[PDB]
Amino acid sequence: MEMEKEFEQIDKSGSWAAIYQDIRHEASDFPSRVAKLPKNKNRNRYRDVSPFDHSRIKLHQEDNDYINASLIKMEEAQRSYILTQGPLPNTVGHFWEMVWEQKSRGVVMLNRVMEKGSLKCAQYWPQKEEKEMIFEDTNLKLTLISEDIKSYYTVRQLELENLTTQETREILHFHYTTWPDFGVPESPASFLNFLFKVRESGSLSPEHGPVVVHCSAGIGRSGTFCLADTCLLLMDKRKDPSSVDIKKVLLEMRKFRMGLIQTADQLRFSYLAVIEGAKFIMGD
Ligand SMILES: COc1ccc(NC(=O)CN)cc1
Repeated sequence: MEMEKEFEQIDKSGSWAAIYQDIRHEASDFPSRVAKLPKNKNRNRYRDVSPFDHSRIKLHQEDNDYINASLIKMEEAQRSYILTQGPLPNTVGHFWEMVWEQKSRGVVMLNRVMEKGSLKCAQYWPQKEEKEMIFEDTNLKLTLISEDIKSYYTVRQLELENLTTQETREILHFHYTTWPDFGVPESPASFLNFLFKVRESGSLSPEHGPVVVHCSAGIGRSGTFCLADTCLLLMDKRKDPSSVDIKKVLLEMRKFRMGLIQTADQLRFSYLAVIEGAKFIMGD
């Protein structure tokens, strides 16, 4: 069923809450035993959001390999993503260790550091060129090289140095700066524009490690980004939007991380973004 007609059918019947609960009911349930170990309690932002054991990212250290991060591997689309929580004060060094070890070229941030007067994530990157950050626990140095500010998003060029070997790499930071907490973007237009910028950078391409994507919990806004990208890519591979079932793609992604898409409104927005984005893929 053309999703654009499935969309109008759900809208006119006001059944978004009903579709969403059906997904919640059919979603995979896998063990998260490492996340729940007592030694890891201060590595988790939210007690109810944990990576599955089978798909969790392992840190390359003997001490404690744990981070709240999952590998989402989309076999037909040939895209991979790492979805992770907003870093905590004690996990900013783990965060940059993961980017280094996984060979990522992009970090995608969909939240502000403050929303609702609570810190949704640590200030984990430098704000001024001349004030670099050193992560003593993981032996990394991070420097701001350049910043480009637009109205609702900013891009940054960062330099990450492995202080152990003195190798350096260029990391691109894509910061979507106007997406409300457990909300939806102002318009499919600004979201998709932002998406088409990450895609142009090379950050999603198979020559690099997987893109790191986060919000506060790494499931809601983060879920919407990878779901829209994969659905549009599938359209591209088969040049046939008719063939894509957004609900089936979401359940496939939920085999690798729990809770992706946190509200019925986030599900409705995901449909809107894919429908409007398709008007580019099919040749306009
Ligand atoms: C901060 O703004 C910039 C972002 C990226 C670059 N370099 C690239 O290679 C992007 N494809 C340069 C400046």
